[PDB]
Amino acid sequence: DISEPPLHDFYCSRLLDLVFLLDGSSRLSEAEFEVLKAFVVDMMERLRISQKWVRVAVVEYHDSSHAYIGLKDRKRPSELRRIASQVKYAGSQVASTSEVLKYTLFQIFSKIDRPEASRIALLLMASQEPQRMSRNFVRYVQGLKKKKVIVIPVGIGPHANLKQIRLIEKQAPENKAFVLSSVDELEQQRDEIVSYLCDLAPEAPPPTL
Ligand SMILES: [Cl-]
Repeated sequence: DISEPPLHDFYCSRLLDLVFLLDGSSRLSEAEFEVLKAFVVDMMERLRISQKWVRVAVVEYHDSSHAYIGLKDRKRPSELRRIASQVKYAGSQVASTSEVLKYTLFQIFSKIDRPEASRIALLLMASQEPQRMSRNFVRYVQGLKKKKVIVIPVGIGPHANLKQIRLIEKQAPENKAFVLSSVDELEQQRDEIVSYLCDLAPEAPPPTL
């Protein structure tokens, strides 16, 4: 038994696999990265986290991707939120969006054994990868598109890869971007982002018998 009641009245109770992808570069200071994690935790509090409802994954990406939470991890929501809150600051020279989308496509959504859930990757971006790393970027985004993995880029600050964000937006109509000036704007956009992605996901049918 690992179920927990909602903390808030605002609560997504739909069939959803939601992946948080966190920029691990030094474009975010340690303090800004704490705000980014607080946003992720705030969003998690507003999800009904359960294998039967909303599943979550949390990945920090630098030149490679490090998963802290996988969709299949059967832990209490509060423990998942604690894990997210403690994601270590990397401050890397490089954060590769191409590598983390590859990770999402071939490690997270490799095997679609939950066909009843919508699949969304929230790509929190504050930087630009070296162009040498981007050869397959469009191919991974298209691979995700074909598995109906909706990619929602959140561009934070002026160093965010806006060219890639626009590329993501054009691959699928549901791939909506949120472009923010700084991590301090995350809190005021949070419930709008939650509502947008909740609306994308299927409802569970009314309980019977
Ligand atoms: Cl009934």
